[PDB]
Amino acid sequence: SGFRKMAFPSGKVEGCMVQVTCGTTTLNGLWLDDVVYCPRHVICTSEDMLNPNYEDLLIRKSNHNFLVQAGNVQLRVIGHSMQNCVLKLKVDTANPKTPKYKFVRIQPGQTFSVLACYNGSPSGVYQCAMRPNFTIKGSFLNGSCGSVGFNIDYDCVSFCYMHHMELPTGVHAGTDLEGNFYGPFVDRQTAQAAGTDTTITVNVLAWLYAAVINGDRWFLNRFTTTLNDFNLVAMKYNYEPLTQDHVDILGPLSAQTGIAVLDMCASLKELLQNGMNGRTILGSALLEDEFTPFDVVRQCSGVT
Amino acid sequence: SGFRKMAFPSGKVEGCMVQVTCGTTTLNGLWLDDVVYCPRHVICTSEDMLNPNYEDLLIRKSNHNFLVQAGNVQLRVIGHSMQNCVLKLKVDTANPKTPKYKFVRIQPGQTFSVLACYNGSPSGVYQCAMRPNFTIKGSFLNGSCGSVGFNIDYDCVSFCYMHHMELPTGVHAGTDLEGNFYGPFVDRQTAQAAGTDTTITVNVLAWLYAAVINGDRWFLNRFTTTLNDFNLVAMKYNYEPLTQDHVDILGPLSAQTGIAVLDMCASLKELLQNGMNGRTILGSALLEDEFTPFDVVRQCSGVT
Ligand SMILES: *CC(=O)Nc1cccc(C(=O)N2CCSCC2)c1
Ligand SMILES: *CC(=O)Nc1cccc(C(=O)N2CCSCC2)c1
Repeated sequence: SGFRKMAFPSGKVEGCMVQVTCGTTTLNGLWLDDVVYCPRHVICTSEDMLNPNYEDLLIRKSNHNFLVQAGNVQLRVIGHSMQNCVLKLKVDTANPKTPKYKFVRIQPGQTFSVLACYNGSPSGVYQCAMRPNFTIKGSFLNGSCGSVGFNIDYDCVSFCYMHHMELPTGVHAGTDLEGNFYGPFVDRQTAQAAGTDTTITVNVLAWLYAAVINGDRWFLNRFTTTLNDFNLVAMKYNYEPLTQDHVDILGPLSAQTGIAVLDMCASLKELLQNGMNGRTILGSALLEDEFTPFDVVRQCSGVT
Repeated sequence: SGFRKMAFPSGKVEGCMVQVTCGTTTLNGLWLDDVVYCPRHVICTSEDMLNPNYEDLLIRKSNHNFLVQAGNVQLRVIGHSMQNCVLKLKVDTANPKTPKYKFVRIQPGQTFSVLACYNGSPSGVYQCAMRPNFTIKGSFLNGSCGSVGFNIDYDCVSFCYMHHMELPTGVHAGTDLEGNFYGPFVDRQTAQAAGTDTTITVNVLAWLYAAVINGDRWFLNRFTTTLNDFNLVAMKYNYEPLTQDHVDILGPLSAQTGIAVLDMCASLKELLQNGMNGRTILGSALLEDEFTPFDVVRQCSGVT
């Protein structure tokens, strides 16, 4: 029993983190096989970042200008290229700790673990969600970019995020490992405002199911609703619209608890309309939305 | 910027987890040097757990009755002993992945990372605190006991917790790695009620400092208080008494923010008396108490 905001064990990713230095800029890189992936803004001075021309800046850079250090050992860079907003540094040594891995581009509402790193050294691990506005709410100080987000399926690490920037509102933007930003953000020190940070409804419902499984039941009510009725209330409260696809995804939790998805929607509707009245659910005073239905099943069933 | 409930990177501990089987009971063990540590209730049937005599049960057990499996390779058990509520299984092979480590007995209010494991396989990592009632609020299913809690100082893992039991209220009890339970709990399936789960005041204040550092400032007020005045309010709200030792520990955060500890106490007092009025602090609707002052400095300064 109990339900925690749980990250994947980070060891497989720890074994991939390196330091990348270009001139006076140092950040983190991801070493998989004989390639090191890092944000392309490693080539920028803070001055460059106001309006960088990355292709032009890269012309001034040779293989020997990219210093890659794995622990306290230097890797030899034998090639470099820019793919979207990442650099790929070819090194002469395959990472001996390379796990089975994939690159995945996640959808908003999907959760992942971040291994926060500084100078290629792991500092901490925490669980994030891709927000509906394609930001994440992370914990990233100076030196953290190139820190990665990932999911693990048994022995395969799916990398989904590399950290690039902090918006002036202190929320975070980054890329997949093909170097494509999530959302409309660019690797430039300019005006970039996030859109509405809406609540991930399907995740809230998953977490209400988790609450019921773990004995938090006070919010279960006598009501049901319809997708369209629920969605009117969702709209009012800046919750994402619930689709039949979301209902289908919650089916296993519905089955386990015997609470129809639309009944849990009606419970959520009343919580939105009535508030918590100073009560808590799984130790939270707000409705948690950074657990996916898959997360709730995993943690409630004990997958490794 | 940003502030997250962050665990230590778990790789060093992942390399220590093994499966221990005695008859039909399987749980987790910690392999350091040539010793495997595990809960002594590995020798019990669920029936035994009603009123176990561990010394008597252990007489029926030989080295060859303890099956220890590290990945898919079996370790040879050449010795076993009971120390308090843990078994120490001597194996013929030193764990080649043994990190620098210590065993520490933590005090209530101290935080640590848990690597939740099943059959010696890591499932997840999360951050906990030793509650003032010597419970932890974990996420532990059947098969999770022998999962460990730890802090990391650079390259040294300090192990502070091994999971043993779930109280009927779904909170968790366990031992240090010398096998001594935190608090009054025993490894028996009997009536064990937890005491008052009081709020760790010094940790709340640390987290208010973290909030100010990260731009959440709405709760800063025009007031100050005294330790004795604050403590009257703390008592009313089931908060731990604040001592001058706690004030001294918050000095660096006081210095960084320029907010006197007693001024932040006065802010906390008003939050206790007035509530949040539907506002949030660092994405929480309640006052978070599972960050230590050391945690806030670490995460706000980016230690690896
Ligand atoms: C991605 C990231 O962290 N960018 C960055 C921005 C400014 C400065 C640096 C940098 O090189 N350092 C090393 C010295 S201490 C500050 C971080 C990186
Ligand atoms: C420490 C712990 O998890 N204890 C425990 C209690 C009951 C049963 C087991 C056990 O052996 N298994 C393996 C089969 S599936 C249930 C967990 C362990």
